[PDB]
Amino acid sequence: ATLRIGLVSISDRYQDKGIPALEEWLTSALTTPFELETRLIPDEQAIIEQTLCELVDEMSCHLVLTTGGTGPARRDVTPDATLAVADREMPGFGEQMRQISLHFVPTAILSRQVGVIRKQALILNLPGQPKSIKETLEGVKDAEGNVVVHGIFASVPYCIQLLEGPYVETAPEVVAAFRPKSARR
Amino acid sequence: ATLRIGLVSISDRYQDKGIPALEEWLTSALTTPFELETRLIPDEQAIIEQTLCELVDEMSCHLVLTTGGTGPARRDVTPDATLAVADREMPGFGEQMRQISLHFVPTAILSRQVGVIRKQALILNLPGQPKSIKETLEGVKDAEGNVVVHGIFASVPYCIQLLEGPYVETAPEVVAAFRPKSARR
Amino acid sequence: ATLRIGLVSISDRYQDKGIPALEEWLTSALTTPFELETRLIPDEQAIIEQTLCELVDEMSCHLVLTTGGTGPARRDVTPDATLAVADREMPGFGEQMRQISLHFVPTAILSRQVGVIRKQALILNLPGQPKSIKETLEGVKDAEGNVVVHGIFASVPYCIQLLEGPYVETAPEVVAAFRPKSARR
Repeated sequence: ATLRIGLVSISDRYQDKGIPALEEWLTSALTTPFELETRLIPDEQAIIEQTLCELVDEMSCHLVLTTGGTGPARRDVTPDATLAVADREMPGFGEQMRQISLHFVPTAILSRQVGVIRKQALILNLPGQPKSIKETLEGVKDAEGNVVVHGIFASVPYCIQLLEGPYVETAPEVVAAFRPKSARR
Repeated sequence: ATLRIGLVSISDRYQDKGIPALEEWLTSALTTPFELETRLIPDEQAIIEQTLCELVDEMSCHLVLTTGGTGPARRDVTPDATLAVADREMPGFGEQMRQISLHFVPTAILSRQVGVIRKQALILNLPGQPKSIKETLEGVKDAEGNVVVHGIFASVPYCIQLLEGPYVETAPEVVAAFRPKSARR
Repeated sequence: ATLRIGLVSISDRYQDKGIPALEEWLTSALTTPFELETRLIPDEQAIIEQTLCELVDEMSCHLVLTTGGTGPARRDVTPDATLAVADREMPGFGEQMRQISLHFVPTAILSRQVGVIRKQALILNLPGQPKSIKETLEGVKDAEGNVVVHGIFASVPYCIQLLEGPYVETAPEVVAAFRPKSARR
């Protein structure tokens, strides 16, 4: 089936390089069909919450990716809005996004990004910078092209499948989609 | 003294390889005496909560290890039941169990396992697969037998001691029990 | 401007090597001016909460560092007091303090240390032992002096700046203060 993905750029910071960066990476990473629902909003908690609820409840998105507003400054409230609309928390996503980003963002531990589930959709908070967005998703390789640290998207296809969503496949040259034998078609 | 351990297999998934796998590993790892209280239950939150409370409060277990029901799927509610009966959270156990399992489970970050304390007992959530159960507890070694990443059980004996429980010792060939000079007998 | 730092030793454990160890390290690490507000208190939750509130609200501290009372034992309640006075949690600080300390404290995962924000101040919980206090802050190097794992203080100057505090600089021979081009003066 077609995967429906919501993309939210919290433009609190123009070149909203946020949406375009996600569109570019996803188009390169996915081999199965998908459709996008894009939104550009300010860093105001109530508006972010409404936007996430609109995309999951009304637009029936299977996956929602946000960019921006995840730092320590008082204005940054994307993770707060994300936890507020969640039905269940996925601690490993925030933890590992920070371990992955320790490789390309010296102050990565200052981020408060989370991954949560609302209904049957997965919502992940990503950085605002395009380079950081792609490195978090795809991970880190060496000069030869070998994977040193797997990206966060390597576990996304299987998570969507466990949430009873569409069967998602990726281009291994970009990112390999992990899946146990008891889940491969 | 004898260590009392509760083993809970949330058979929501037969071969309940869960209880047997824990019995096998513990018997090999511990050099001090222990007794087991085993339970096989469905993946229903209220039943898991009652079982954990029965084992800690009524059976006076010092340590409780659970297997199964820790994924993102809505049915999986072991971590939810565990947090519900907790008096205090131990964040490092869930975090490090996921770092350890990143070595043998490609999608390890999808787990929501926790470690908590209820009264004076420690409760840890483990995977459902026998191989993953043992690797989390014992950690990872190289072909030579050298420890690359210490297992989660390396810190369990000292934690029980700090919780005023029995003095627990392990077979170093399986797993070494860490303890500061100010705690060694 | 001058950075105001509160130092709290939860002497629940004399040689309160806690305050002195922080005074020694900070004096060596900082190249910009600072002033200290020191306190030595027992491991009693209400007293720790009052002390943190006194230092942030009344003494206008930009940064507060605590030492001691972060283990699993029931008496240890520094992290509980810290979360109780917080306006916002910084998950990456607790997570990374535990990853850093995995190098010098075998049972590092037993710690429940957190990093939080109250008003515009950052509060971080550190170990009780002087050696562990300094290694957490400065990180780990090799025999040659190369940084293998960056200390937690490498991200503190930038965090204070994002919280609208004074411009803090450090001696790179001790610890380098990370900062993006869009923040360097």
